[PDB]
Amino acid sequence: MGSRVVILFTDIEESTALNERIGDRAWVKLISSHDKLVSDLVRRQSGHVVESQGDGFMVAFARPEQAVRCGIELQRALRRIRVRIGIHMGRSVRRGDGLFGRNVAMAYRVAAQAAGGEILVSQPVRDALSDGIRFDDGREVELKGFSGTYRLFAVL
Amino acid sequence: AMGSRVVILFTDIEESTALNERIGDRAWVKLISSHDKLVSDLVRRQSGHVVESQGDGFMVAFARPEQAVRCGIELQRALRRNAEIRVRIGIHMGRSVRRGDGLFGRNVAMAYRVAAQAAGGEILVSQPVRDALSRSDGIRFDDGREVELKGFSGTYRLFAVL
Ligand SMILES: Nc1nc2c(ncn2[C@@H]2O[C@H](COP(=O)(O)OP(=O)(O)OP(=O)(O)O)[C@@H](O)[C@H]2O)c(=O)[nH]1
Ligand SMILES: Nc1nc2c(ncn2[C@@H]2O[C@H](COP(=O)(O)OP(=O)(O)OP(=O)(O)O)[C@@H](O)[C@H]2O)c(=O)[nH]1
Ligand SMILES: [Ca+2]
Ligand SMILES: [Ca+2]
Repeated sequence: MGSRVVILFTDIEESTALNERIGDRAWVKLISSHDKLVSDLVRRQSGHVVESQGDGFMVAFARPEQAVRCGIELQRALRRIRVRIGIHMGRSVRRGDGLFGRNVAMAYRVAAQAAGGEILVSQPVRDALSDGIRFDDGREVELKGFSGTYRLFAVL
Repeated sequence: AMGSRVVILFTDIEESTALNERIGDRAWVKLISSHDKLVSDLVRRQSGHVVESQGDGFMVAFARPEQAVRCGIELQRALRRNAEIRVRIGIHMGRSVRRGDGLFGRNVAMAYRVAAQAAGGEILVSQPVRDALSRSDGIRFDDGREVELKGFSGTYRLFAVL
């Protein structure tokens, strides 16, 4: 239920191991920096950071091309830690300043399937972008909490 | 040293995604709204603070470990009376850093992993929490079990509240 929204999750790979290695002082510095970078890039594509998960973010966009372009630019900027990015779209409930519903959970699982450095999108996102964006042929996976399988597409 | 000492409690609903898929978004939103208010109310009764939400769970801060455990116990009692959702609870203490409306640092991450280890319906606490509550006349623990926690080297003994 709810309004249609594109949901993007970012997540740092193995952030606990990282925190343990470099220590809390360096980690807070790092994540503050990362937060500012992500916020900047999200805003450039007219997105809004909805919520923090500590070593990652939940971001809302009106259009799928905005989300994917944001993901592309974030990976580019990081190459200048490894981050996984997943993107899904569908109706979700935007209540208080949070997002809820099965399509939020699905975006979350799509991000969880992504490798560090990868941008993964669900089939609805892929099908909506058939403007400067190329995809692989997809991979079929089971997603925790959902029945059956889903084809997820990596951005090239 | 960086950070203020705090007791961190995480709650998490077991298999919330599958639950959401069963009951639908409308009923889910109503359910988690009710859950949010239940947790918030019980937390404030033990002088705690809900720091942040993880959708189907919360990060909560307490000054004292007795407060966190009493809260956990009361929450499980409330959830039993209500019953269907099962909530896992994990508690750890140490210094952590506040940034915005969230807590950061290895001891937050540790609390998170202690919670992840807990079964639905269970309260697990780390060894420092158990040790801090040795003298308590009301709080009782089991003998503990050794685990390894993602992101951390070595092993850690975790204790269930009885
Ligand atoms: N501030 C804040 N931190 C959170 C929240 N939810 C989770 N965390 C933190 O997120 C971290 C755990 O993230 P994970 O991604 O599971 O851990 P990881 O070590 O990165 O492992 P992988 O991503 O699986 O490689 C812990 O530090 C948690 O304390 C939140 O809502 N707010
Ligand atoms: N609103 C909100 N939701 C979050 C946040 N972090 C994670 N989530 C949600 O948390 C849910 C996934 O939680 P999990 O505990 O991994 O899923 P689960 O199905 O309960 O699985 P188990 O706990 O392993 O049994 C998804 O619905 C995510 O969208 C957050 O910061 N804010
Ligand atoms: Ca991570
Ligand atoms: Ca859960």
